[PDB]
Amino acid sequence: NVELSRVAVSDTHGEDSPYFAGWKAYDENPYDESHNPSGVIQMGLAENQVSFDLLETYLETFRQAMASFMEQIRGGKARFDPDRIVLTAGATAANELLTFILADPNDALLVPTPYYPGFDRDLRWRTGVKIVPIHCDSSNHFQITPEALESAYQTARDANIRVRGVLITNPSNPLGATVQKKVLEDLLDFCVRKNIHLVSDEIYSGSVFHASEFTSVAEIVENIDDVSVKERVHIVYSLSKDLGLPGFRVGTIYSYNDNVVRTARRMSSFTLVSSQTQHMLASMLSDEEFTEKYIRINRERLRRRYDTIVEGLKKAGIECLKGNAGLFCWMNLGFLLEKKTKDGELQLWDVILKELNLNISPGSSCHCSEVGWFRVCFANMSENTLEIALKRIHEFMDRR
Amino acid sequence: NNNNVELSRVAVSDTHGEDSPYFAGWKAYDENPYDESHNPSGVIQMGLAENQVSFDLLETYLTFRQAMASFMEQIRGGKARFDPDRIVLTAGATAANELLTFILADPNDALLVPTPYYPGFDRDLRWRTGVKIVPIHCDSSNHFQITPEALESAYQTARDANIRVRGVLITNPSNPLGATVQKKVLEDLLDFCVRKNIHLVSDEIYSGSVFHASEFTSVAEIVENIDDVSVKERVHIVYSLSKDLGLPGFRVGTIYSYNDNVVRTARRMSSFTLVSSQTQHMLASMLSDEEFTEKYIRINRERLRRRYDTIVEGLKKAGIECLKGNAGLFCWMNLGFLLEKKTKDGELQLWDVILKELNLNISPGSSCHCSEVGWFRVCFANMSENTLEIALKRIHEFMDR
Ligand SMILES: Cc1ncc(COP(=O)(O)O)c(C/N=C(\C=C\OCCN)C(=O)O)c1O
Ligand SMILES: Cc1ncc(COP(=O)(O)O)c(C/N=C(\C=C\OCCN)C(=O)O)c1O
Repeated sequence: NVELSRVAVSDTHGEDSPYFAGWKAYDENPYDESHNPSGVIQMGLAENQVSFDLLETYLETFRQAMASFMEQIRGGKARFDPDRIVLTAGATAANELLTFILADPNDALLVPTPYYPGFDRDLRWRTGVKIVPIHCDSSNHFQITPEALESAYQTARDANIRVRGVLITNPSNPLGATVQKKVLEDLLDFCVRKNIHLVSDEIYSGSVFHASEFTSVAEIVENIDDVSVKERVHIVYSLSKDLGLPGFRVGTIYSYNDNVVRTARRMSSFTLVSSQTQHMLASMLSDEEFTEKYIRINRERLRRRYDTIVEGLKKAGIECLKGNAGLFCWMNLGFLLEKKTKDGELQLWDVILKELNLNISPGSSCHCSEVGWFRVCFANMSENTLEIALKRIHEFMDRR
Repeated sequence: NNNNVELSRVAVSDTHGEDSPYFAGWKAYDENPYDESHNPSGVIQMGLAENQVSFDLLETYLTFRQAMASFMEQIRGGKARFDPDRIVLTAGATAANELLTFILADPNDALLVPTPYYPGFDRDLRWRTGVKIVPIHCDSSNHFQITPEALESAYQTARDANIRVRGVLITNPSNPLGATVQKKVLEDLLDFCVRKNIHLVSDEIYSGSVFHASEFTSVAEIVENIDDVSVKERVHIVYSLSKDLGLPGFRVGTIYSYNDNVVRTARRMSSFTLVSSQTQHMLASMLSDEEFTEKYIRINRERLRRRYDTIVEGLKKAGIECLKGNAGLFCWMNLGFLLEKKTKDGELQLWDVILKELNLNISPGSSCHCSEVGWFRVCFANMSENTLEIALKRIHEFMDR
């Protein structure tokens, strides 16, 4: 019999986590308004369909379009030379691709907790790079401290792991929260001192609720004119989340480093975007009058939905983190828990899954330093399916 | 200052292959590309193996795994069954080949690959994966086909130098040779793989472009009859739409693997290189349609064949003998005894005269790792009727002087 590679038989792909085991129970009997109203409702998949009718109602080289549409998201606060854009088949493809370019097998990336539980696959699986978690907690809304960067750096060098860059998510999945200007430039400054790359995964940037509150790492870069420090940062964007077009698989790497783009271009061979979809999204994304209209209404709609989910959970006795972005909220069932530990979280999540019939991302899958938090998505469902889901959790709390 | 950021070994590695002749030709092509009206004296591209001879049929025409399975069945002529549940879509074949290599081999382990091969394997297989290639050596003494003795030879090479070997990756039909592999050598190679306990990977990307349906033998043909699960799970097939359909920008390649354990790892690993669902949706009905895919593949086979005929007949009455080919989008022509120095440097110097003086891009055999000096791949399917007769008349009147 034939063996396969270490990588092949490695269980770093992550299909044993809670995250997936939820998706499996969802399919066992998915919710349906007419035909299965007691069925399980999906709130663990961070997808955006609240603004889809606008694209749908629309449709009755391409780098330039992608550059505009990025400019429009950031509000002329960035310039984006279409010649540095490198198309890759989704962000998951961009993040991995960068990691090959930015780190050796066994070297590391610092990643603030909580993070996208899917990084455990993307960054690690084929690349051989490790993650060292930068530890963050609810004492400051889970934001990156200059001391917790140093702490997590020392962790790596304590164990002979070279560190090669830090990969934040801006705005943060799962926190649903922008990072403040002041912490970005603080982090960039950390990167020149340690001589590493800053990777910004700006995938939720059209889904930040108020345009003024979002600070892209592009904002902190084309003003500071040292080529040495410019070439550390790189931006990873995709259409998957803002446009809600995740199956079209268009992500990009915009990198402020001449040497990356041309390696990233050659490396894109392995993960190209279908030219047919490039062609057919070109005019739309290029069209200022539309992208302006779209992003304004998307911001609002996502915001207005966030409001109803936290108000719902408020008058049922659940306080969420003060969020201003993303397609989800980061709700606290800390002091609403049995055992106050990791096993207690996984046991509570199994009651939510089996009894509420409700899929929710548990904080332990996100590597949260703190026990008892949960990501609940809201943008992959109707108005009505949310009020059902809220009424399900409202009347679960009644039984206390 | 002096506080500059390094990149990875892989990043600064020159295994991406943009120093070869292959690319340096593409760069001189752009300097002034050929154009019938605008500028004919311009350089003609015969180094890019692309198919546009049968495109007007798709143009005049216009889950999804089921379509891809049918279309593959139609290419092989019901000689394969293809469970759509084993198909794993990847963004092109270059993405499939790499993806498999991660699944089939560790960093520093090897793959045996018969020479000559797609010079782009030097990137695909090696670059991110850390695997090496050991060439299986083939020569014109038997039309560059794989011998059981040259497999053993190239295996020993690896084990001589402590390189574990993990599978062999043939191209069927062969790029650049333009030539099918015979049934007898495939099953001979499959037998080699059970004895050494390795995988056989078949890159069947040119399979709709083999000229006569009866002459092509897929590794799928040699497998669903032999019913040992042990030996079945060694082979894997890599196909794409890029070359037969001539739809290379839509980036749809697939891995069909006869190994339960691969498909589910290959599926999870496809995350990194997915096919746009929009193109999947819009190619679905077409590829599913038997009446059309039958008609298409018959005419494509013929058209590619009829073009091959004119290119070798052209080169014949100008004194160039090509290899007897029956497939692909190219021919493997011999300028061995039509050369100055008879060595690698002599080939690269001859190719620079063809590029600068003929104004003609042609893949030199040295880029393809050919064991033998002086051969060249010349593509023909990425150009009109007329641009070929110009290119032929250019080489005809070079031989005159
Ligand atoms: C920060 C971040 N980066 C990248 C991606 C990948 O998206 P791409 O452009 O490659 O489609 C996601 C999607 N994360 C959500 C997952 C979506 O579906 C994939 C399922 N694992 C989630 O639930 O957090 C994300 O949240
Ligand atoms: C054996 C083999 N494998 C893989 C590929 C990659 O094709 P994909 O399915 O990824 O589109 C090619 C095409 N090789 C040609 C390259 C074509 O370039 C495409 C330009 N976009 C060549 O010149 O040899 C090939 O001959």
